[PDB]
Amino acid sequence: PDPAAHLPFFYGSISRAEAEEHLKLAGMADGLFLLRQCLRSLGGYVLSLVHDVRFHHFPIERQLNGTYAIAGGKAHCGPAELCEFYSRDPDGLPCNLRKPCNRPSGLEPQPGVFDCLRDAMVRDYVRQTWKLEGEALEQAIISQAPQVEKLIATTAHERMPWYHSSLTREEAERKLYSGAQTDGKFLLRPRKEQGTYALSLIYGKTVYHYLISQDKAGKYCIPEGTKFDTLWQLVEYLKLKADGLIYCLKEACPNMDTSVFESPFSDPEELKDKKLFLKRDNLLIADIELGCGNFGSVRQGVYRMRKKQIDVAIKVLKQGTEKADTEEMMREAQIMHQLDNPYIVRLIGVCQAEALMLVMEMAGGGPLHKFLVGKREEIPVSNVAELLHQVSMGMKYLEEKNFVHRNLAARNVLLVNRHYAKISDFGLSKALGPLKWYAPECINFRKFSSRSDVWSYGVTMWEALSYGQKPYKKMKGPEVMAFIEQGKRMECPPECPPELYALMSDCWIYKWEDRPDFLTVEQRMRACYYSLASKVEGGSALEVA
Ligand SMILES: Nc1ncnc2c1ncn2[C@@H]1O[C@H](COP(=O)(O)OP(=O)(O)NP(=O)(O)O)[C@@H](O)[C@H]1O
Ligand SMILES: [Mg+2]
Repeated sequence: PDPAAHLPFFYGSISRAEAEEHLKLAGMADGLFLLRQCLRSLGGYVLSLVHDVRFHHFPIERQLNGTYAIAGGKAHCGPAELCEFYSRDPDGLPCNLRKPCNRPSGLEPQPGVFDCLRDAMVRDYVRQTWKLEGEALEQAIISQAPQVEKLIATTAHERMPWYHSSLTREEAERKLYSGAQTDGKFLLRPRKEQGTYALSLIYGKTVYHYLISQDKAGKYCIPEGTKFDTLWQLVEYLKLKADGLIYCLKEACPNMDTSVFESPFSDPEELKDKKLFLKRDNLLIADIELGCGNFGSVRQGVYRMRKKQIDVAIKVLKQGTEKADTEEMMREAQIMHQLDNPYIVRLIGVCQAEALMLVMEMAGGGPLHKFLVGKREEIPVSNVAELLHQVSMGMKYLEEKNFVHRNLAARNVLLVNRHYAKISDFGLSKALGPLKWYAPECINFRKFSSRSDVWSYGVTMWEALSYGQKPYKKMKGPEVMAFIEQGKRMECPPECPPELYALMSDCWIYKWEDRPDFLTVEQRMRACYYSLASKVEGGSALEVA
């Protein structure tokens, strides 16, 4: 949601009185402070502190460049950085921010109109921009909301269908009277004054005009007072709440960073009749490897379908069976054939010809650990957090599908691109028979469960957060087993935020029953991730180009 949602002292959209109340009840001490959302400005806040037993409310606007600042004060990249700053320097206020009035018990910020407005746009943005639906849309959103908002805040209004770049009041008027004179028909036209446009809309068969003024901060204003960062937000806002408007806005009067939804993010089946076994004649295989591992080798190739030719990855040699146990293998495959989720390497089908081949979705970016080695200066942490979050989305999926992985590890997290990771080889592990990814009970009692995987995710997090470093480097066999029992876990990676190491730690509880399940893991990894996805950027083609 809000880039202040993680802040333990942020209360969301509470009133000025509610605010004072929480402070009153906290000790009215000098330095007591809380943060909240400005009911009148989109993306803005209000710093509320106590000094000499009296309340002080400072509004915090969001400049057109993304920083936050109290009028006359310094600019800050975010609520977090702002509060961290004034805590060590009054720089204008009655006194430094000292004891924070953290939210009581288990209360969360009070979601308001801007939070609701924000989701709606993102939602209708992906649905719109990539015609996605169902969980697929839900999966796109949950993971890319951070990136989608940025897009929404940079999309030019000149783009929107309701904007008319060269219209006069008289014309717009006759353009609105020219057709379906329905309540809510509207358009926007820029007025002469720099940063001024007019909202022209129909109500009761009559056209109404509303000046839209732009202030010094650039924020767009409605006669009523509410401010927005762009017209589009203002428009969607008036679409729900119609303050100052004679009627809610309705129908319109018409006239770099690779995201995850390009290429097969969605299942290959978008009109089916898919069988488990494929025809070797529909499969084109190369004799050139993409690497190999414990099981067979991986070769690239293409697969032709009734209407499409897709690119695949063939893991030649699954292993092959010697007895009527080729049925058991086929049992698993049957199940895997069902698993469908963007963050997982889907199984297209199996084919038995010169060998027992496993055909999967193409994920050519390579393993997560190879992609991160030596790139600590290239790939920002927020970017790694994003991948670890995608990794838990597939894991939470696989867990609710009662399908244990058994081999979660970096080597098994495959990248489609910089911001798209897929989990692979989920199942082939249990086909036959450096492996410090297993939980203690996997080695101690042959026990495998989603809880067992949550441990491997813990290890994977480490592998990634420490940019491709081998787990428990100075060890191998039992040395680890021992190391574990003695209550020792791996150290917190350099430049790895506390919340992650905290999550990672909970992932390494010896009693699997105490370890979080992926549902909880995924919630936590998201909150962490979202908050990290604010601090601008670092390295490569990020001129926001
Ligand atoms: N679906 C795929 N698309 C593209 N490359 C793949 C795919 N699956 C595997 N690879 C490549 O093969 C390598 C991984 O080898 P693989 O045979 O999958 O096992 P591994 O991760 O080395 N170990 P393990 O699964 O534990 O036996 C990676 O470096 C990938 O580049
Ligand atoms: Mg693998």
